[PDB]
Amino acid sequence: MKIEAISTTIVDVPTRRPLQMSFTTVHKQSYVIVQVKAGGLVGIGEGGSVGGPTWGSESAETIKVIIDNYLAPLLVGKDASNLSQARVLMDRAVTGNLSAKAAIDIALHDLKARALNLSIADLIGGTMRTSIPIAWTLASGDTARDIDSALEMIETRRHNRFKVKLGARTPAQDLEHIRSIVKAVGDRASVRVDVNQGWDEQTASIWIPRLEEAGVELVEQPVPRANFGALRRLTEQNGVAILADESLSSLSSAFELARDHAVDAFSLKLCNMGGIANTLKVAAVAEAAGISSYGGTMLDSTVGTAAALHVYATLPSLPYGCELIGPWVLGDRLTQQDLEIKDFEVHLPLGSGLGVDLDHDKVRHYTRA
Amino acid sequence: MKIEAISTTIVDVPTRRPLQMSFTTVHKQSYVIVQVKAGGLVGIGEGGSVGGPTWGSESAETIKVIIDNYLAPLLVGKDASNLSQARVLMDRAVTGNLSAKAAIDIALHDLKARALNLSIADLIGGTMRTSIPIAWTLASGDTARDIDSALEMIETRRHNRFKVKLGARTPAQDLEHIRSIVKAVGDRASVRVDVNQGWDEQTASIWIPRLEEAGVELVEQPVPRANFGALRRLTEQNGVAILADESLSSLSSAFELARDHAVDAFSLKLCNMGGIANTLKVAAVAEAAGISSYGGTMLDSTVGTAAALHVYATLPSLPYGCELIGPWVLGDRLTQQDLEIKDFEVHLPLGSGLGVDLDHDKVRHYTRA
Amino acid sequence: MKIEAISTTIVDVPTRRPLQMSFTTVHKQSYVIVQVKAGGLVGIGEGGSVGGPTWGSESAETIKVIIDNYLAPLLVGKDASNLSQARVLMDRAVTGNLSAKAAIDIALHDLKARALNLSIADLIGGTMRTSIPIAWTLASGDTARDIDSALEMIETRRHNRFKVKLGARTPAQDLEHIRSIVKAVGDRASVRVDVNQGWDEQTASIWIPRLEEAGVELVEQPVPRANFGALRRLTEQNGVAILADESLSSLSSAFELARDHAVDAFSLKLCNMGGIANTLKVAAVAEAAGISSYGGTMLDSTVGTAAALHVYATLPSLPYGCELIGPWVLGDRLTQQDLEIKDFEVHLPLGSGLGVDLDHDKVRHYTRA
Amino acid sequence: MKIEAISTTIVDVPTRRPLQMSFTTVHKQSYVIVQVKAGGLVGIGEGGSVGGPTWGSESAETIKVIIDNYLAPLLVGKDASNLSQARVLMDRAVTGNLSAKAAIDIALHDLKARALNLSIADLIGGTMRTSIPIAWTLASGDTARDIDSALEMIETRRHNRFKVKLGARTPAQDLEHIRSIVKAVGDRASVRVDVNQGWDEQTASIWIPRLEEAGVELVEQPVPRANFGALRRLTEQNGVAILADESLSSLSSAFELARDHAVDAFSLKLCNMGGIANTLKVAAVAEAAGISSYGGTMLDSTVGTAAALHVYATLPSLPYGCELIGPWVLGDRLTQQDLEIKDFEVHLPLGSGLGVDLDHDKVRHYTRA
Ligand SMILES: [Mn+2]
Ligand SMILES: [Mn+2]
Ligand SMILES: [Mn+2]
Ligand SMILES: [Mn+2]
Ligand SMILES: [Mn+2]
Ligand SMILES: [Mn+2]
Ligand SMILES: [Mn+2]
Ligand SMILES: [Mn+2]
Repeated sequence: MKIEAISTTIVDVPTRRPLQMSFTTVHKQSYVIVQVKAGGLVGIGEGGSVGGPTWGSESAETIKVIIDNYLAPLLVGKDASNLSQARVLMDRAVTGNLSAKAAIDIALHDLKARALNLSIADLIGGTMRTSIPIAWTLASGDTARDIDSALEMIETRRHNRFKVKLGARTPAQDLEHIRSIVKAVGDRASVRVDVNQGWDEQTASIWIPRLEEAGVELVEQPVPRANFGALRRLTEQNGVAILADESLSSLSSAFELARDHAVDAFSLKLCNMGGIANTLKVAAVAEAAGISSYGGTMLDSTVGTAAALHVYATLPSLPYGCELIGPWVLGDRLTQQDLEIKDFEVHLPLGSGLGVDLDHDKVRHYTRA
Repeated sequence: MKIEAISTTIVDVPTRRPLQMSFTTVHKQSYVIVQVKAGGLVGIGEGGSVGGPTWGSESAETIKVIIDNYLAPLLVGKDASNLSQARVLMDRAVTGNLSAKAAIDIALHDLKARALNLSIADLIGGTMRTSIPIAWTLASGDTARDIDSALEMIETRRHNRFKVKLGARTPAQDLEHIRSIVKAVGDRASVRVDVNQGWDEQTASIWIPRLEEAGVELVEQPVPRANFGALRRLTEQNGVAILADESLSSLSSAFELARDHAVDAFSLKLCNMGGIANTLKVAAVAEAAGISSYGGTMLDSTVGTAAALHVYATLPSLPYGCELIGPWVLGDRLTQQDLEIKDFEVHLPLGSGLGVDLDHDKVRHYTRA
Repeated sequence: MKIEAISTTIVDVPTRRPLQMSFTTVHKQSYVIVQVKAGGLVGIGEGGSVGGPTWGSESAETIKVIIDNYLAPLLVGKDASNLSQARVLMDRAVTGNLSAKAAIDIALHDLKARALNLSIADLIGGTMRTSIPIAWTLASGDTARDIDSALEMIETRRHNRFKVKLGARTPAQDLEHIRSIVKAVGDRASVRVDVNQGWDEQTASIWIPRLEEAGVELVEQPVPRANFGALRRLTEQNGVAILADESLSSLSSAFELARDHAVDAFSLKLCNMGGIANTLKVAAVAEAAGISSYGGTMLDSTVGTAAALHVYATLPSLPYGCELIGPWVLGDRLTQQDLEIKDFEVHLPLGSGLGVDLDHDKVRHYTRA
Repeated sequence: MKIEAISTTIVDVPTRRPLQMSFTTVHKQSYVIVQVKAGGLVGIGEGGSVGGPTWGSESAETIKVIIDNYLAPLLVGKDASNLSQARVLMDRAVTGNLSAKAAIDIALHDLKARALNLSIADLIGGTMRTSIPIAWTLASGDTARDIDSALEMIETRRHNRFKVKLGARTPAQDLEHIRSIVKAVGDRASVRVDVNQGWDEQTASIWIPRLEEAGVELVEQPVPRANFGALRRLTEQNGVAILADESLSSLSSAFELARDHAVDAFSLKLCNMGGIANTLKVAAVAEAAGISSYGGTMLDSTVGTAAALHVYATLPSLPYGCELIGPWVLGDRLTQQDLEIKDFEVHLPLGSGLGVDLDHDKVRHYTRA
């Protein structure tokens, strides 16, 4: 059906815990909820970012303006079902702004899938799994608190995979923090870390081996995003798997990292990659090059999380599971239904499209003036 | 719907012209027509090969046995709509035999698309084009005859892109043959060549430059398929684009050729790559690496040709068009409808699924005893 | 003498123990027994594969059809003694299908050698050894059972070299399994492993060092066959020798692996390499590049095993011996005589040709209808 | 049969034309005729070298002493038919001295083949050809004389492939010399050159392109034998094929040149490579790496030439033919029969073994005191 209109709504949703960034602690996450109307039906999407233009160069503000002034005008009047043309049109009209493009792409997939009475995962080709082991990020900043948090998640059978943020304290302090957590969880959980580009090469070369010795199973983005050479050397010299996050963006960057096996795994993220088809292309490059696919997140609401789940549910292998905990870090929901986490895994919501619908009262409430 | 059964039928269809191979001239092409039955509906597919185990290691005989004894048994009872699982199940149960897997994959896509009332191209994401410039292969073995053939195709507006098979005669003879054709067609047509692995590196290094000087626009598989190093060196040293054909098979081989830009283009072929999803993964690697996608053929009947057209219709760019002339090299059709070539391009057949249906009377007639 | 005819017979021989494959446990091995008749005399060969199209893309079914429809017709009428021409004719007429070609090549060598009253090993140039240390594969799936099996083989002086299949259980479980076996056999036996492409690069990079520390002397195909880069990196970073199995096929692949010492050893296998001359060419590349030759097997019957023994008996060095235990895994014999294993080594059967003859009553009995 | 004795005889045979070397013009070639006696039968071999320790480090004198004092003593008492053990025993007892080893290896092959009533080519596996296009070396030092010589060889249908020695005169003079020859022979002959290590890299980089432009089809050893880097760069930058001669010796050197395609072709020479099996291993490496095999010569007598012919007759491809003209450069024959050159090719002598026998009266006459 012809696209009638594309609306963008910036919603500010409070987070249950503060978000420490550079030199400003955020108390909420901002999203751009996208709604595509065609043939009376509606498809929804989400344009995300972490704490503003910090994780990436996009923000809820840039996303809305990019869609409103450039992307939306170009798509109105076009066949909503032609996902191929929609993707190419956006790429040829706007450079970068992958998150804004992803919000629209997700909405178009939701709309098309519903029209066919299929889940997005089914539209893509079918599910390989209906649930995915999910990792919980421990970053309270306190060792004792993190240990209690982890033991709690394990006992309630919600999470037995944890990601610890490192880089803020000293390397020595980070190692002790990790050793304490590993000792506490024993053989009941796996521990991964994310240095968030916090170490230079020599620091990472010294401490990654110690992290591995301490029991760490995965080290995410230890060095600055542009330092592909350091990543490759660290990956070649260490047994523990290295995960690329910020180093990934375009399909080209995926190929570049893959070329000489600069990392062992790619953190797939719908928003930073530009959408579903684009994320699947990156996953194809990883599969072709012998690199693992990881289900990454941008602390998305239920809309973005559902979108990511449908994509990851179709991949052949997810050796490290996913980290789609956004809906639980937020203090409220923007959708009518909630996602389910049971027996250490997050479950794919049933139904056509994303399997989740916008709670207009919630969206209305959190819409920023 | 649950897969009820998968039938395989070897059909031998006479070719309008002989097929010179090694030391045996074939007078027909053999296909394995696959039919998947689920929920009363049927999806059709084709397992192809060129002149038997010559172009590749598979033949209509190996394909039928592989499907009957290994692949079919594993899929019966499974959800026909789960293309993801079907693809993975086949890959984990059988090594290689990509053509046999492709026949089943095409049938499953046809079945699923029809059930949704979509063309396969629409199911994949939507068309970027509804017609594709098509190249005609000139290989009568006679210069005068080829020139008449080309002028005829140009005047009737059927083809203005021609592929000349080289390697049989001497390099000097091949060059004169090419020069005569180029002089004859003038600025009304483009000339490409396929050496079919016929030259060693030094021979190719000497004559490719001469072919380029003569006006050739694309040189396909000049050296043996396993010689990736020679391909890379020839590609680095020559301006004329080099196309990989036999060197491509698995997704891994695509990545290997892409890694150091061993060629400028990949000849996509559904059967030698294992299916639609697999071919799309190869196309994604090419896109990621800056390598062109070419619509290749295995002299397929209308079934296989339609399948390939639906896939290529969705790709962002086809700088050299395609060569899906199989239906016109065959002396008869296996489908009820015929494909249309008009104004130098082959057109995507309208309708759901492949957009073509098996003419059971034709299939019955050419079925081998 | 002129080749009068080439017959193919598919025989299904029960195995003493089940053969766990993907998701189907096989209870027998299928072979294609080839018989070449020329000048009244007969030469025999075997076309093998492991559990069907699993280890490789060929099966007893594809092998028979390839020989019957393509290879056999081309050789009938040709001089059976011209092994050079026979090998080239097959390679130029059929792509791949090395196992089918190997069956015929073995038969031609047997026929020619007998006609000269020489063993095949003598025809090749002469023996360097008349017996070869043989490794027994422990894969009962139970640690206690494997330990009893090994101690038994050691005490009876049949085997003091064991190969343990890994990859099914978790890496941690595999390591404990290995540690238990090593502790049990002490200094009375050597332990090797075959991961059967079961690990990705990071997993192999972590556990191979642990296997080496545990006492493992050889690690076979730890990663997927197409991942030459991972093999090379693992080989460069680990002291324990890495053996290529599935990564080897064509002479070209041997050169590719050898180029940058991607592995320390090549598993020579007559069937997957295309025959005796082809296997000797691969061994020559290994010798030239400083890579070890290993006597590999495809769980062959006495016919294929005898063929392999004659070839390996002529090589200058076999630092890890061989694994030609096929005849003992089978529940019956297809030949009149049995091979002898004594004092930890398998002995070359005396006599001309292969030194073994087909028991027609046995072949007749196991011939599949 | 047990080897009874191995005799060595240095024979000095006058050449029809002088042999200009460094600063001493030789008027004859010296060979070491080897005779192996076992079970009453005799096998003959030849240890060659060009103009003494010039082309290589061996001479008829070193060869005789090496065989008499080291190799012969070790083989007496051993089974003459075990070619595998004979080859390994020699390699483990003596370093280098490949020509001396080759003389014995040829004799053992001759002896074994005769005992089986087979030609050496048949023993190796069978012939691919019974005649080989042969190149004649033009090196009279005079352009007019060379032109007459070539026209004569063409008209008598003896040779239409010529090799011109370069490097003595200036590059400019060599080019004019080549241009004159090419103009004279027209399309009736091909011209190759051998610079005999006479140019440094820059000189070769400038003139090889000019030689190619002038019509040269093959450039042999343009730079010093140890300069593999220069060879590779010249090979990468020029279309005309580059042939390695002096750069080849051990199997290791063959692999080294092959690794990065340092040359397009290898000049196979039985004496400088250590024998038949060793030469076949080098040919296998070339085949594996995509490098051409050329039938090289050391200006051998009929014995060495026959040996080389039997080997080259079995190879799959000889794109540049051979240069086995030794018997015609010599002023007399050491064998009872003469080799035949007809219709531009040299023919494989019929009969078992080498197909040629020593004329004891001739050998006796030319034996040096
Ligand atoms: Mn690593
Ligand atoms: Mn991260
Ligand atoms: Mn180029
Ligand atoms: Mn082609
Ligand atoms: Mn190593
Ligand atoms: Mn193995
Ligand atoms: Mn070159
Ligand atoms: Mn030379």
